Amino acid sequence: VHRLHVGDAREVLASFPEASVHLVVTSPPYWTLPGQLGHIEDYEAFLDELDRVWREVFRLLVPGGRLVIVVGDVAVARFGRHLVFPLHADIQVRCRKLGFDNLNPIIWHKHTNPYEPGAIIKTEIEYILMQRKPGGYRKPTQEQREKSRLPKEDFHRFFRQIWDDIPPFPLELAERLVRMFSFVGDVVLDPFAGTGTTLIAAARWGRRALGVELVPRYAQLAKERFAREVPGFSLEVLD
Amino acid sequence: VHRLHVGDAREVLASFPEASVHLVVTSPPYWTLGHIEDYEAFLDELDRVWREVFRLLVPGGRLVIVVGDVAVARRRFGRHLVFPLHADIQVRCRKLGFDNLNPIIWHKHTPYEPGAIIKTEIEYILMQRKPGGYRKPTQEQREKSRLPKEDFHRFFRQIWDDIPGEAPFPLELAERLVRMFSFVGDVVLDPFAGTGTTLIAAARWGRRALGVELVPRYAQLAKERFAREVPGFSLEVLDGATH
Ligand SMILES: C[S@@+](CC[C@H](N)C(=O)[O-])C[C@H]1O[C@@H](n2cnc3c(N)ncnc32)[C@H](O)[C@@H]1O
Ligand SMILES: C[S@@+](CC[C@H](N)C(=O)[O-])C[C@H]1O[C@@H](n2cnc3c(N)ncnc32)[C@H](O)[C@@H]1O
Repeated sequence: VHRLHVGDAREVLASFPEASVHLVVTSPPYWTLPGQLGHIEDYEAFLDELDRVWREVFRLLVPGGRLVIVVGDVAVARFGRHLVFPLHADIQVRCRKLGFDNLNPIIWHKHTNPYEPGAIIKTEIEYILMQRKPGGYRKPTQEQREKSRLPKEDFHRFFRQIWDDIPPFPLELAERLVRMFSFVGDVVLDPFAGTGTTLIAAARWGRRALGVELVPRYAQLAKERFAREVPGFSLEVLD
Repeated sequence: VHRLHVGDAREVLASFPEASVHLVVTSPPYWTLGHIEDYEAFLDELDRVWREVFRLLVPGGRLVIVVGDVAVARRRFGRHLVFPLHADIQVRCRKLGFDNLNPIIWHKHTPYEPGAIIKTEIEYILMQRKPGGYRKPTQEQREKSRLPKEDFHRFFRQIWDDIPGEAPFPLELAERLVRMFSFVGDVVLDPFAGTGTTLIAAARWGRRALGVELVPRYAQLAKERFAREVPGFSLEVLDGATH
């Protein structure tokens, strides 16, 4: 049963049983801002709220489970002084505190492209962070393994540090992560469901979708979007 | 005058006057391994160097750090993992006052079931700018530092995949950074000079070279390599001798 719960991710995840989730693929909610350190204070207050969700994720994740976070660093130019908040970096260092093992991230190259020194380089990438729960991975059955095997060409395209062939993140981006880090039958959660990209990706490949979304309006849009992308199946929404 | 001081980055940099450096390009020393402590402690050591850099840097100048995350998989415990060195350095530089800028990704290295490990292909080129106002170069500095259109668009992009790996970094990557973030005549600093790639890169492009290197044997290799790759000029190595 593909589920999507409406409510605060921190509260909802709190009502789920430990080690019942195999994979988390998600994108942290949008964060936007006279003023000295007032900005970084709100910034670190944001991180404090994300940490609460990551902490719950570390609980409901099975050992060997993984938390995948797709994040771009928040830039702010004309304090008109150009400044970039290193979100991906902060999230990485903070997850170590929650007990996650950090793995190499995959660089999502989203945007491909007075000539004097000092020019600002435009943002072209988002980071796909990988945080693993240690302890000793579970073992999928022979059938699960066989049905989750990736064709050679897809394997070599997916498992590389930089993805430059995928211009809310795209379904194809989510389908890759679901296929790379879970097996058919596994539960794939997204604490910040949005329009349900991850749920659609998970459901589409024989995994069980489990999501949480704050705004009830978006929850409904996802169910409809879900019913279109997942022919025959439906997205159960509750509060 | 291009100089290389043989000594400890923390102590040696402490003696230089504030706001006397325009650009710092460097690669922190090799990190080798409870273990998080050895790690957090190494980070603490590095911070003592960044602190001096922030003071030594003129407003608007920057600290460029090329680091690859240290993967020590299947080693200690019974699992693979990676120390996010680049991420830890980025967070810690903010606490020191630096303005974080977007990093450049150096694409160094260009079953079939779920869970496979992805091998390291990249290194990070961290950019930490010291706030304090824009920069102020002469007209001749602008005319002589101005980059041709083709080069500008080849350098000012977030991913570099045209510079093959293998001295944590090539002369081409250093020379590229020097042309992008300093002006002819400025002072370029590398507190961890090693064989002096940064020093050489600065000199070949009309910038004043400055550096620190703990190992005299490396500094000497630096002096000789410099002289080899910097015709007409020599690298002055200062032990600090007297008498
Ligand atoms: C980056 S978006 C998710 C996008 C995903 N790629 C998709 O296609 O849906 C983050 C979501 O978190 C929601 N949000 C913000 N604060 C929340 C909270 N405390 N609990 C749950 N959702 C929250 C926002 O409404 C938003 O839809
Ligand atoms: C990654 S290497 C720099 C290599 C450089 N890219 C080159 O072309 O040789 C770091 C350097 O820092 C030096 N080092 C380590 N600890 C130091 C310290 N406390 N003070 C000064 N140098 C130190 C090491 O001897 C080493 O050569």
